Amino acid sequence: APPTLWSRVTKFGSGWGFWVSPTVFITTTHVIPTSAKEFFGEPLTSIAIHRAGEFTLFRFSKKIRPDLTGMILEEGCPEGTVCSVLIKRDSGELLPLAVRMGAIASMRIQGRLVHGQSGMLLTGANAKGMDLGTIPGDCGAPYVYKRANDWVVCGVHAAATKSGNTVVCAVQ
Amino acid sequence: PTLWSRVTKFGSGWGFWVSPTVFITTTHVIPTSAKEFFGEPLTSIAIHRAGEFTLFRFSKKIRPDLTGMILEEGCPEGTVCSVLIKRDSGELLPLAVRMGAIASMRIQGRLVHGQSGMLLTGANAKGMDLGTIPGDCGAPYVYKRANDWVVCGVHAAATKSGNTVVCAVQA
Ligand SMILES: COC(=O)c1ccc2ncccc2c1
Repeated sequence: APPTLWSRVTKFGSGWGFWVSPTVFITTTHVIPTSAKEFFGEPLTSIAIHRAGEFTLFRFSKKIRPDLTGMILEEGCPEGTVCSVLIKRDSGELLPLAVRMGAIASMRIQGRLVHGQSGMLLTGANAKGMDLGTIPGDCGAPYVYKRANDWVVCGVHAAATKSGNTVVCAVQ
Repeated sequence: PTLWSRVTKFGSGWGFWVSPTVFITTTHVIPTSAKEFFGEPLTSIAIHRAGEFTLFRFSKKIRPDLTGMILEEGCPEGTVCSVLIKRDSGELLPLAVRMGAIASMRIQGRLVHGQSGMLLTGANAKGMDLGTIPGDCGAPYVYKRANDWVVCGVHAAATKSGNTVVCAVQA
C-alpha cells in the first residue's frame, strides 16, 4: 500500500484515525478519549464533529496536515470488493490485512450492539489473535482499496468476532 | 513472542526458524559463495536438501529466544495455509492459500515439484498487496491445528497470473 496512505494513519486514544485531507480526520467513536476538550492544539469550539454510531469525522477550521492532498471517502464499498485494513504493529511493522467485504449488518459482538459493513479476512483460517487477525488496539484503522488509477477510503475498523473470521467497518 | 520474528532475510529471499538450531529455506535463494551463515562456519552446519526445500541444523543455539515448532511434510489436501510474506518496506502480508496435491508443474518455463496451492485473494493483486513476487521465495507455509502452529514448507514458485503457487516440502 502506498507510503502516502500509511502517513495518514495516526495513533489516537485507544486506537487509530485517518487523515482524509489537511482538515478532515476520521476514527472509530469508542477509541476517542471521553473527557477530551482539545485536539491537535485546537479547542472543541473550533472543530465540527459529525457522529454516526461508531463512525466519527472531525473537520478542523485550520490545516493540521498541510503535507496532505484531499482523497475520496465513500460510504462503504460494493459487495465483493477486496479491501486492505492499514494496521500498524509494535516496531514499524505494517500489516495491510486483506478482507472481502459483504453487506451492511447489525450484529452483537462481545455483548455490544454493532452496525456497519461486514467482511471476512483473507489471511488464514481460525485467524484469532495478532499474527493473522485483528486485536482491540486496531480499532480506527482505515479500510482502503484501489480503483482504475486511484485509492479510496470507505470506513474505519470497529469490531471483530471471537473466531476472528468476521470484521465490521463503521461507515459514513 | 511472534511467528513473524522467525521470518528472516536470507540470500535472494527469506527463511524461517523452526527452533533455536533449525532454519528452513528455498534451495534456489541460498548463496553459492559462502564460508559462514549467521556467524557460524559452514564446516559446523548440517545441510539437508530435497529439491527446492533445504534445512540447516546449526551446532550452537542461534535463536535461543524461540521454542521448537511442529514441522511436517506438506499438509492434508484442502487445508487453508497462510504464506507469511515479509517485504523490504516493513510490510507483513499473510495470504490465505487452499492447498492441493503434490505435483510437478511448469511455472514460466521451469519444472517445479512440491505441494500445489491456489491463492484465495481473487482476481489479480490489481496493484494491491494480494499476491506474491519473485523476492518472496523462502517464506513459510503455516496453519493453526488445535492449539499448535504447524509449518509445512517454503514458497518455491508462482505462476505469471499469480493464483497457482508451489510450497516445497521435506523428504
Ligand atoms: C476450502 O475452501 C474452499 O472450498 C474454496 C473456497 C474458495 C476458493 N476460491 C478459489 C479457489 C479455491 C477455493 C476453495
